[PDB]
Amino acid sequence: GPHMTDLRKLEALQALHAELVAVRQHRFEGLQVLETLLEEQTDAFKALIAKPARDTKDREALGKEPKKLKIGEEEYSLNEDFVNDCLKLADELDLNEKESARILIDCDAEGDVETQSRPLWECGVIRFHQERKYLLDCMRLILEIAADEDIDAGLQESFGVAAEDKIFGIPPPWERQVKKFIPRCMEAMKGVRSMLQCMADKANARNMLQQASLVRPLDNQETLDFSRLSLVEQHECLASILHAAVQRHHATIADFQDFIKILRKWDKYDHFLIHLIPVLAAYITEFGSPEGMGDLQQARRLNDFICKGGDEDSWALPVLGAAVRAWWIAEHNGFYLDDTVQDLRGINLDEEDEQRTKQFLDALKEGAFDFILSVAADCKAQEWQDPSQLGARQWLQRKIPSLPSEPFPFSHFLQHSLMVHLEGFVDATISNLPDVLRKLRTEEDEQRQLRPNHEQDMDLERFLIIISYAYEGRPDAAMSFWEDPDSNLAGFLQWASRRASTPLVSAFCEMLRCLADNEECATAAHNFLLDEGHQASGKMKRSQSLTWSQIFKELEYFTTKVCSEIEPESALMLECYLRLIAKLATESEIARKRLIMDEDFNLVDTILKLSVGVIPHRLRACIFYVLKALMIRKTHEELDAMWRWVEAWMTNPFPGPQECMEMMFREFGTGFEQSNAFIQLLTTLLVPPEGLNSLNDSVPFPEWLGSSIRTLGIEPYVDFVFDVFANRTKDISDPSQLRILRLSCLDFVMVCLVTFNEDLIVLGHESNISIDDAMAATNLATYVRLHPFSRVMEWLFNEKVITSLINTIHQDPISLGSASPDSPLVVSILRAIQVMIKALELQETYLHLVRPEVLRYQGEAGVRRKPVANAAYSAFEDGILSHLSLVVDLGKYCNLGHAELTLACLKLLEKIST
Repeated sequence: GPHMTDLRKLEALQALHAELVAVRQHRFEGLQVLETLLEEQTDAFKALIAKPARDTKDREALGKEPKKLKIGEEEYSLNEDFVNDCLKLADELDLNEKESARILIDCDAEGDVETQSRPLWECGVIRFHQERKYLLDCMRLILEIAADEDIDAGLQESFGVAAEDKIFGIPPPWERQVKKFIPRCMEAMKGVRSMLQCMADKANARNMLQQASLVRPLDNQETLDFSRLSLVEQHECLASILHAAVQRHHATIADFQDFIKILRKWDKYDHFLIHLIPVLAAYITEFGSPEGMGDLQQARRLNDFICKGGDEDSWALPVLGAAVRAWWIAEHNGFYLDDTVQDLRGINLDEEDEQRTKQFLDALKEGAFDFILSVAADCKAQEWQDPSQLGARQWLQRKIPSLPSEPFPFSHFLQHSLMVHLEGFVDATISNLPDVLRKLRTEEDEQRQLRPNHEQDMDLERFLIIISYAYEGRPDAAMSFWEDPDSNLAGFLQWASRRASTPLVSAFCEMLRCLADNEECATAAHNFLLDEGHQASGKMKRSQSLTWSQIFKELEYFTTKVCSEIEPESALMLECYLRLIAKLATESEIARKRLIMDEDFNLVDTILKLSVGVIPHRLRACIFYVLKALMIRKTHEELDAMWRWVEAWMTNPFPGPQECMEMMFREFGTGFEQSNAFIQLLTTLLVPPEGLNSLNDSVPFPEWLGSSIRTLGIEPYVDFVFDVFANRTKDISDPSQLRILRLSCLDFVMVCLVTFNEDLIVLGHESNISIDDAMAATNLATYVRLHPFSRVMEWLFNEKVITSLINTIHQDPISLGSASPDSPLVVSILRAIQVMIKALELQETYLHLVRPEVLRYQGEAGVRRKPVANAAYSAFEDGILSHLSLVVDLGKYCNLGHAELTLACLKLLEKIST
């Protein structure tokens, strides 16, 4: 890449980082400049963010002779103001006065005071932390490159030795008082933790006075927030590096013991702790697993150090210790599976598998699986919710305290690493402790049979949920269930599907849904739920309880009950069933067709019945999302069939059918969850089978739709979406849901506009319609009538609808810039703007061609579709440009750094401006 010759420490580290990213993204154009920067940071690399201690000699010097500063080779001149910033920086960071001065000179020189507009001493803080973070992330990248199997073996290995040498301080194979790496790494992480704490304490005290007196943010609050986030990211990088050191066999038993001792003293469930969980897993896999070291005289000695010798106050977080014991036992019991690979003579398999099973089951009662599940849930926790899975994996009890509410999202490399180890743990217990799982099941069944009103243990359920996270979004890994029916994991799947309690069935369907993230996996799950070649004479499938048959019999029953309250467990189960149906349908064409064209299941017809009855909104939402799932891909026959289905129940839900339709629309638009889902459904039903952005001379639904009782076309449906967007959104309190719902509405609109083939209509006017044999002038003329384009345009000329577009676009620019480009906030604004652009691009074809044809038609018909357009607006500009906020916001947003958004603001501004 392009760089200057004499880069200062930070800029140098940033350069190296950029080169490392390149190599990591398979760009080897700058390997030569990468190496030059590597050797340039050798010292810093071995120093591992070591922080020079504050000193009296330099303090006494700085103030007494505040004139000429000499650092290393060069000379600078101090002004009484600069010298004060050094003392301020040295205090804030408890840093060497000289090192502080150096940092401030790099700040002044590079002039990041103006680049970040902050006091000089604050810039020092930021630079100090930037250097640390980049240094550590460079190491993480080097290790990550050393493990990249998709690059030249030579590079992969040379980066390996580089990592061994520069990071872990292990000389290369061709050569050779020091403190071993891991001990240094642990001290480094310790420093970071304490610096965050010390920083938090000081900040708390100062904020307390701030909020009490001035009730406004601290002057350096931005720098504070940044320093916290960094420190946490630093620890995360160190935790990743440590994890690498362990796997690379650089750890000693002592290191393993010192680590466990550190976990034993750990007295807070926080982000730092979760960073160490992968490290723990590696340590367990190294010193106790079958795959790791195999000195059992030691692997068992450690067992007594981990489990036995249990003092009552040995763990500050007893629940953590439980998780540690469980994890260890799961991996350590793998030694005793076979003899072809291991020597098991002298071992009391009987008494031990007894005592092991006991102390493991005890761990579960102590909260082992509540801790592990909570760690997985928090690590994979997303920032915004997918409305189609609200409640999923959220119904099991949790005694583990929430993570401190912080803006500390876990890096992908940490999340992935953790999931990989959970996969191992899941595999270990399933294959090493099947006995324990059978007992859990019997224990829980026995519980809800004899103590229906008492707290039921849910550790078996938790286990399935843990599995769901481990394999979530990883089909390659998930195939280990669908590959070999004789395998352990595949067996566990079949064992779980046996007759189960409602909670365990829900937990199972939750699991399956996360084991179907592609065509192959989804198809496998689909075939699994079938009675495959098994109408009779069942080997696997006779004992199997959970099947499509049971699912559709359970659904079919609940429909007769509700149409003549549902119990929480029942509701949950039905919701898990539906979410599962939806998942497979969208991921598997085989599954989709079967589900939609099966007379035994009668899926569509039955779930539509269910929606008519009085059911919880979240359950009806699940129904709508299934209907959408069956339409994600589609043909014309299926599509027409679906529209026929929907119309049937909208009008005849078992007095006037159109009055019944009013009834159903008013209900479906009630509340976020179900209104959002229904609008999502209608949107999908309008996306042609040929795909969005297609050009065909046909409306995407049965032309004769509504022919029986109403105005032909889907105007009642379009009117519904706009009534939500325009009026019903007023009832949504939660901002993020308001945004999601608005986005849904706007996507519906966008689809109505995009699928309108204007090029086809314009060509018609001049030629086909008036000056030639016109068989098809009618054909297109009818198209112009039925396509939602007319009605959608008519709505876009409505006062309220325009106001809502403005309201959607008008948002707090500060929180807008902080938002993610994919967040509903940004995207909902973008989509609103994009609707305005599209409207402007099509309003001519609408005003001089479509509108008059539609107004003409009804003249003789009779129906005067209740007016929605505002006669005051002769053009779309007359409406939107009456809101001065609009053009102002467009200008503002260009400066918020959201490329796609800005790009849209410009497109619209050009159409508006003079």
